Amino acid sequence: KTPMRVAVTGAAGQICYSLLFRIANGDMLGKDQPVILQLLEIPNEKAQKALQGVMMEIDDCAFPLLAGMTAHADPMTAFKDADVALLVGARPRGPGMERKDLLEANAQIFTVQGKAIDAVASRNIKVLVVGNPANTNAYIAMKSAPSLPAKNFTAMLRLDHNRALSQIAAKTGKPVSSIEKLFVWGNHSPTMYADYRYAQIDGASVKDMINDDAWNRDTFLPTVGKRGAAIIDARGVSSAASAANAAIDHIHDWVLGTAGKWTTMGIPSDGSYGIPEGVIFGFPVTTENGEYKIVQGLSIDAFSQERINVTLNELLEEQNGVQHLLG
Amino acid sequence: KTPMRVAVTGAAGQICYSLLFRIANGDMLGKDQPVILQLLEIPNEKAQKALQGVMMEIDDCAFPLLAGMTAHADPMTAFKDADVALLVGARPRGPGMERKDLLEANAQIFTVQGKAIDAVASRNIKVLVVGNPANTNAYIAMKSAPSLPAKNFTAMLRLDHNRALSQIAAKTGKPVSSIEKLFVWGNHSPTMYADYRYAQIDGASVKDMINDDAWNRDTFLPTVGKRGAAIIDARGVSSAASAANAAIDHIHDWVLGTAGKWTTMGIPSDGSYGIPEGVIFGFPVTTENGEYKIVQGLSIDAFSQERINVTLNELLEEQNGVQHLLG
Ligand SMILES: NC(=O)c1ccc[n+]([C@@H]2O[C@H](COP(=O)([O-])OP(=O)(O)OC[C@H]3O[C@@H](n4cnc5c(N)ncnc54)[C@H](O)[C@@H]3O)[C@@H](O)[C@H]2O)c1
Ligand SMILES: NC(=O)c1ccc[n+]([C@@H]2O[C@H](COP(=O)([O-])OP(=O)(O)OC[C@H]3O[C@@H](n4cnc5c(N)ncnc54)[C@H](O)[C@@H]3O)[C@@H](O)[C@H]2O)c1
Ligand SMILES: O=C([O-])CC(=O)C(=O)O
Ligand SMILES: O=C([O-])CC(=O)C(=O)O
Repeated sequence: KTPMRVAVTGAAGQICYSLLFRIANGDMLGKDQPVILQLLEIPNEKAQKALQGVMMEIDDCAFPLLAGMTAHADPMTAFKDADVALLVGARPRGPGMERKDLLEANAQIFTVQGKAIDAVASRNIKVLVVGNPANTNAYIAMKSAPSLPAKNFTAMLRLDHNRALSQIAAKTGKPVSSIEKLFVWGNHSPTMYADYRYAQIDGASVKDMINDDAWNRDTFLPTVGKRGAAIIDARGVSSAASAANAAIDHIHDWVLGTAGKWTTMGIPSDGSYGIPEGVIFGFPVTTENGEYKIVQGLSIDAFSQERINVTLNELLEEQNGVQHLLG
Repeated sequence: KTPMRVAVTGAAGQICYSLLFRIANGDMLGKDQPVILQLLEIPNEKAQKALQGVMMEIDDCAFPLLAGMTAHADPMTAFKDADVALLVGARPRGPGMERKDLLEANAQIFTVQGKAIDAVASRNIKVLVVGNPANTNAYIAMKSAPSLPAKNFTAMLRLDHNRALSQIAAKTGKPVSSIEKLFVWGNHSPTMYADYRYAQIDGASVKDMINDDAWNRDTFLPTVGKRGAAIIDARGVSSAASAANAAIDHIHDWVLGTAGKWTTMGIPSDGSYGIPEGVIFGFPVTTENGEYKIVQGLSIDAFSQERINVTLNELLEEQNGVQHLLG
């Protein structure tokens, strides 16, 4: 059938090296769906060269679903008629880079990329921001694309979700495949809040199996929250492969549906749970018909609104600092 | 169903970083087949640490097919009850390493690993050697495992096959998915011989479409033959991702079958095409019922036996140098 055009940023980087071959393999949009990859890297020769080699490798796999693949240096061309956009490329916080130097640098990447998507991408393109700071970058891009619907601008909280999903199965000794209703609120940061209060394994309450809140506050939350750094402790390098799986999961679920299951998505707030509007935020959502839907009525206890507080604040902080680039 | 136990070597390395997540995802043995990964790395702390991080990442993907995963430092334990073994780890030819220093180093890895598979693996384990020199390493291992059937010891020629598969679709402008009957003879080296004389696209003769033998001898063969190095020219690093796909393809096809299609496998010679017995060699094969079968009757013209000559000789050379380790 009609192949979709998938534009992916930072194509020559680590996440993409794991991400690109599974997209081409059909992991992200189904096995009966051909794809046209439109890759974007910075215009530097060493980046583009590397981007050339990666393309040579993708071909060397003989993927029957790959109906096309082009390399770009301009977002304006890489975003042309894109149905989906994975914004993985972002400016790393180098030596001397204060939090403010990061937000300012990345803001300028995302207003530009956001205006290009706004201009040439599909009128209902699904955007997903992986490059950090994910949530604030998805917001910038979203604000920079007034012709596109805000809800199409999401941020990946699915890595934190799959990591909380991993910790629980480990603790419960239960298959990770059977964990129902787990989710994550807020920012994709250690400040995130993995909420296990509603999760169930075989209908049984996960919270009640563990039957230990000290584990929750002291072990589950900090482990998930700092898992990324633990990967760097072991591997010496970031978590490319798992982040790339999360993005596959995010788009796959968003597009193909969760059939009732709850999942996590950094989406623009509609004011639910008291979260200010237009704030890209981790929310438990169910997907269907190509769209998400926030899970409502969840009881937010003292411990939770407190954690939801710290994560929203950090986000509000980041929004404040990138406002001046959104003139 | 009954999960198979997949032992994979060099787990903390590059090929594996791309390989492991697709095995767990079910790309290699089917989506209804759970797997138990049994990972092996050298006993060094930095290797094992890295191997720990990779395992943390595999969990962070919440793969429903992954019924288990353990890290090892001993082949004797990593090979326990293994149904399939991907021998990806091998000693790199470092500075000052003459061809002889390589074969001697790698020989000593494969006799040891070959005796351990021989001892604790399944009585009909499928072995596949990715670590270079692939063919000669698969031979060493095979010879070191007299209790197991020789035919179970293969070497990956599927990367050269998928690269020849890529070059042809590129030249013909035809989908790589439609190229029938292409194959590769000999050693996994630039000395390999991609044979397009029998390939067909929609029943049509590929050779006759190109209608240019100078392209064959001067462009197709050298490009495929030196594609690996071209990847290092562009990327700055080896071809991890595509090699990892090839291994998925090799095992997948070997196990699930090619349904009539021809593919390439470095297998122990039975004397077909005049190739000496027990010589791991690229041969066009069709798979079924869990086993391969050499394509017979292919006409071997002057140009071909000549190329088949250079590749067998190189292999015979490598065999000669590793004999003294096979006491
Ligand atoms: N979302 C998550 O859960 C999560 C998890 C881990 C890491 N990360 C983030 O993912 C991003 C990428 O990390 P990586 O390890 O893959 O990085 P990497 O350095 O290997 O790749 C980043 C790539 O993006 C490119 N790039 C830079 N500016 C670009 C631009 N203006 N336009 C197009 N491409 C651009 C770079 O040249 C680079 O190759 C980072 O911001 C990283 O911190 C996010
Ligand atoms: N078969 C092919 O078509 C093909 C293609 C490209 C590269 N290669 C080869 O693949 C092999 C691996 O390459 P890579 O880029 O993934 O390498 P890498 O260096 O990233 O990984 C090799 C890993 O194997 C481990 N190892 C070493 N000795 C081992 C042993 N004795 N037991 C268990 N593990 C051991 C190392 O610690 C290392 O982490 C190399 O020999 C390479 O040249 C083969
Ligand atoms: O996911 C990562 O690599 C980093 C991250 O957000 C964490 O540990 O909070
Ligand atoms: O596959 C590789 O990376 C190297 C190789 O065999 C080649 O170019 O011959």
